[PDB]
Amino acid sequence: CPSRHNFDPECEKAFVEHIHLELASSYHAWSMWAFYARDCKAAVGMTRLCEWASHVSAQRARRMAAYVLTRGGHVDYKEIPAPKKQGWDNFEDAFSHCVANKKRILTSLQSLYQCCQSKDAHCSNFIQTDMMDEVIAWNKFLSDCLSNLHCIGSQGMGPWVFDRWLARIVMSKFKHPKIPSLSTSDLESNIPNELFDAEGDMVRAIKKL
Amino acid sequence: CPSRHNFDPECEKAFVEHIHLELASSYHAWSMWAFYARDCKAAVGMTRLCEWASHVSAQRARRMAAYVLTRGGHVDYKEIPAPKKQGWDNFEDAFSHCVANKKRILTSLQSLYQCCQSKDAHCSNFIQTDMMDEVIAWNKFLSDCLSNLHCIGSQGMGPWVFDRWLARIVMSKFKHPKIPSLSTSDLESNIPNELFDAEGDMVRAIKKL
Amino acid sequence: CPSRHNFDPECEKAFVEHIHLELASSYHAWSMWAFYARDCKAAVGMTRLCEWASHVSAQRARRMAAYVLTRGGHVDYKEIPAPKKQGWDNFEDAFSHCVANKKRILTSLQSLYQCCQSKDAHCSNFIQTDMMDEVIAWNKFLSDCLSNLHCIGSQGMGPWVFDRWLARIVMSKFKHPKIPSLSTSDLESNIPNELFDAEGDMVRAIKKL
Amino acid sequence: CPSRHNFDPECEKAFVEHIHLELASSYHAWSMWAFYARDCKAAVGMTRLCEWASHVSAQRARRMAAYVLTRGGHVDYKEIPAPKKQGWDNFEDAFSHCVANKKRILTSLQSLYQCCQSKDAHCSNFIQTDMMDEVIAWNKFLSDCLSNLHCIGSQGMGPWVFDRWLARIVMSKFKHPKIPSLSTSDLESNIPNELFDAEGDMVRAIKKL
Amino acid sequence: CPSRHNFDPECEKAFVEHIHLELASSYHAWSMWAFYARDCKAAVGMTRLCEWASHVSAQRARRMAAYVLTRGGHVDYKEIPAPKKQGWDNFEDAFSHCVANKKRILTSLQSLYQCCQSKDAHCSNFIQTDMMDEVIAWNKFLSDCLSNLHCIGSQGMGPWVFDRWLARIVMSKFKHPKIPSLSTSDLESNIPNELFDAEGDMVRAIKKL
Amino acid sequence: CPSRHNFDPECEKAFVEHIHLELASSYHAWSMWAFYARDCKAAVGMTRLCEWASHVSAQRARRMAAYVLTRGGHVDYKEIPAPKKQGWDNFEDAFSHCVANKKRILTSLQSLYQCCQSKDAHCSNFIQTDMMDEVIAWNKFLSDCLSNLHCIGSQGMGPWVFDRWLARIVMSKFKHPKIPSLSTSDLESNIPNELFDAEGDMVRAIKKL
Repeated sequence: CPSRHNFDPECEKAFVEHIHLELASSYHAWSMWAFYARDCKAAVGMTRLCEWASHVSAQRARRMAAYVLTRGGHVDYKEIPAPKKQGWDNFEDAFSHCVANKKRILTSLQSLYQCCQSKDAHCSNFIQTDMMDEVIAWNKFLSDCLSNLHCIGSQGMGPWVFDRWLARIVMSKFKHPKIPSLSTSDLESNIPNELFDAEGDMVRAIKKL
Repeated sequence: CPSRHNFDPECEKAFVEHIHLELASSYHAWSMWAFYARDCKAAVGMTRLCEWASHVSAQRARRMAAYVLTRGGHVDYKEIPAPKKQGWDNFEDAFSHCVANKKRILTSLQSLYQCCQSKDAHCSNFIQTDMMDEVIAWNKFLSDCLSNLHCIGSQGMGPWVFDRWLARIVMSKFKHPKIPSLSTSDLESNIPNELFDAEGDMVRAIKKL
Repeated sequence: CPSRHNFDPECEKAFVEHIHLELASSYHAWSMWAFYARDCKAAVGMTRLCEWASHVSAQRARRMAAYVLTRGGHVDYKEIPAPKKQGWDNFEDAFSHCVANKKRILTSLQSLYQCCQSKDAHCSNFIQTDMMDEVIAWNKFLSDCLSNLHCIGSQGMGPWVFDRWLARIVMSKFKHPKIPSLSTSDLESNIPNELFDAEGDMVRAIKKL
Repeated sequence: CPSRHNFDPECEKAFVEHIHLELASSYHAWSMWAFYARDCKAAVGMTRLCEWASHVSAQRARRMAAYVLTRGGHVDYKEIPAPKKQGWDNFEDAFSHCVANKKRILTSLQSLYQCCQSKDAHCSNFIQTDMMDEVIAWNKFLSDCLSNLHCIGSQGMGPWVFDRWLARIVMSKFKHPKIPSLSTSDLESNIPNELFDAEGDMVRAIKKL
Repeated sequence: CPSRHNFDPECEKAFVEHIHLELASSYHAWSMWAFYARDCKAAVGMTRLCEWASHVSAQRARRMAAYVLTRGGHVDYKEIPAPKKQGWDNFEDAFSHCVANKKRILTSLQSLYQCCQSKDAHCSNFIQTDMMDEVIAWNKFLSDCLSNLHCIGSQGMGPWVFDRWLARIVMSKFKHPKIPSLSTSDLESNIPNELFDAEGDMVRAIKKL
Repeated sequence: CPSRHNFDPECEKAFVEHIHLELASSYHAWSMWAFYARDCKAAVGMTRLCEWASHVSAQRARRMAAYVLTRGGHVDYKEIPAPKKQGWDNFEDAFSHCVANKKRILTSLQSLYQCCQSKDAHCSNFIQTDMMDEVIAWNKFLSDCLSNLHCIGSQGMGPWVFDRWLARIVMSKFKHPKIPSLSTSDLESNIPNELFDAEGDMVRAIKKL
């Protein structure tokens, strides 16, 4: 690419660093999702919450990369580290871990805003609108859940009831759809391949209406 | 977890290795997507294709992890390496790279099937049905695209027309929906937070019908 | 205003006093609402109940002022004192506080009825129909809730389950709509201001039908 | 509450002060509403406008309190002073009073923004988006009304015609709905109380559909 | 352009001159629109009328340029002068100014018709049908408004009532729609840019029906 | 106007200067539109794009003037200069010209934001939200088009295919509606004029429904 100008290089470097931070957070949500789906754990609410969190983090990383590309910069990708701890004694530890991660993300975003505030107004507005609001809302939600868990306790069937309630409230908002793909079903109908005749299909449809 | 039995440990280790391979492929698709979206490249068809491929690979990794968890095993996650090359001279190089990756994936899957064939019939059936068909179909599609590109050439406006056609045929099958999240809009309406009243909303809806 | 006759001045003074009492009750509900919405409390049911109570008290004060104005009197407003206690150890204390406030309101209303009974029949009918019924019903509801809470206990997850149930039953009856306002969105469309062309809009609508 | 951290204490104090300012403005609108509804005044347009203004101010105070609670702070409520003047010679004086109040509110908000600008980006964005826009729009509308009134005059039937027009344009935007409550109607049907069987009702409804 | 023949050069020059006259009239309507929208004027009817007039004049200039291009000529653009007076004592002066401008436009059009009448029949028909009718109708409307204003007077609330009526009658005929544009909302969905995938969208739509 | 206070005079002057800049850009788009519509050029896509750009620039100028009027200032209009060059060798030159103009606009807006940042928070928010986003998006789109054109070439039928595609994608978003006007058709039906009976028509319509 013979064009990487306009955008300030230091801001570009900091943006790429934050992109990698978001990718690491998305990866770490996967480990929690896998941990709580074991046949000896079977906690449906935590599973749904962790899946939703991982998808949200991936979308945030994609959005920041798209913003960097819109201003005319380049994005360089590097190594993604493995999560350190892959087990939790109870729900309180997991919620505390998530709260600490949110605080770290907010600190990084504030540093970015401070860096880009003097020159680029649009960049600072993007930082303070499209990236911070989600973090603030998620932090409030997680803090409320943590307070409720601390009040309820950690023995008996209290955690089970809490998990059922959490699954109910999470499923009312998020539901991941399936990703379509290709297969060898009906081989005799798609001889070269399935996609190559798409245009033709469109013509057929117009003749039906 | 005091339960990790039944599933053969060697098969579990090989399955985890293949999961990491799929995750690496998904990560590498992101670099191509970012490369072809630069303001000095602006190739819409390649962008759509790479986005679709990354989502497909992520779904495949999730499916294999779910199968391991269903049989009673554990999944341990480790480091994801960075892609080596992040630039391509023309479309032919990118398509060749993808074809080679597909061949590597197929070889790994065949080794897995050979390992698990003697004892576990269900595992071998899962390998040969739910994992190989997608790879075979994608390999055929990519080979057809590569042959067409080689016939067309690499100079003039041929690649531009090919890219427009590719975008048209890809968009007829895949369209990634947005992931819902939380925000601070309408603060006075969701005082503790937005999710905590979900159950109440349901009751209201029943009274309306 | 050169007209303040007909209505008995002593009745007018007592009515104004009761209006200020209702306003004070409405203000005190706000403190409870703010207390139970803290991130370290997060009790959704109590929040909904307190919000509903504050709105009900405000409506009652408005109704009494409207009745005074209908009979030809004047309303003079004075200072609203701050609530004394702004913290509660458990739900039982809050419910007891509300019950005591209801008893005080009922005593004041009975005194008003006694004052106005001899001369004005319409005023006494208004007092005994439009002001007392709400208080009686609310007192019964709060007493039932208090008895249930005392039976349940104050330790473990009993209060959490009670709070969830309370939110469910309150939300089935009350939902505060948003108050519309003015903004600077679409500045080029409402040049003087948004309201000044309302009449014109009406004409347009008639031409569409 | 063992948690009041994160939020800067000086910003919290200033926010609470502004909350009390908004509450005072909401209270003062009530006096104007009561003044213009007397049987010797009977100005419908001014009544509607003052009612709308009081509701808007109350909503603004609620929104600021909710924002403070979301960031993890506490809200402490204090005394609300009585309005000073409770009579106006003509509409021009009332409109001038409202304009001056709007200017005072804007100055306070600007001071808040200056205080919180250096450290918290999200707080400053909230101040400049969710609080200032309404004030600017309302100030423009009130200034336009004041200019029209000054041009029209103050004698004859000019003010009366203006009052009809104002009522017409205000009523096209705002309409306060009734607040539901409890009563003793149909006593034999709701024996413990009306709310306690809400869940049961829902089941019945599902069986009807 | 190696083709500028057929069309008579003198007619082309006169047409370009009239195009610039229409553009100047459109520009001058903007100043009146801005003058009557000040917070110390706030005349909604005059604002609507001036906005409509400016749009009409711009459309007329576009139509004349299109006619010149259809016959095979060229259009050369030059400087647009500023309006001389930017204030008016009352509505009568503004209406008189508009009437005088209409008379000037009609004189110019008559000169054009005289110039092109001998040779080109189609050009003269275009002048007498597509350009004069609007001017005649607008002149009649403005003269009627001026007579009504002169009869009404210039003191009291007469002009204000007239302004409401004018706004009502203008708004029943004209309403300028918003012009769509591009933005950075939903950045993650339109990665290269929003327009480049339009064709693909069409295919998707056909598959839905 | 005896009222021009509140708004800072230096900010007002800078705003008026930027308004004139936007008007000049809108005027210059007209010359390109006229150039590409000649019978010896006949490029439909460029014609549509230039028409859309001119309308967008006019709307932006109107929006900035409306914002100045809302804050209580005055707008003074001056002379609009003629465009310098009115011919282009190929599409690349036109796209480069547009990109340079966008860069100039962005620099001016950044200077405005710097000027108004210290005192007025609402003004700076308006600058960074309602004026910069459009420029950023349009710059990205034009850069993508320029890169595609440079890759395609400048000889043969490549530009023709590109122009057809550009027309297709532009027309999917923008379509300028006709501006209604007055005429002398059906003279016997609208005797004084067409508008004067509008109110009566409304009554008739109500009687039909």
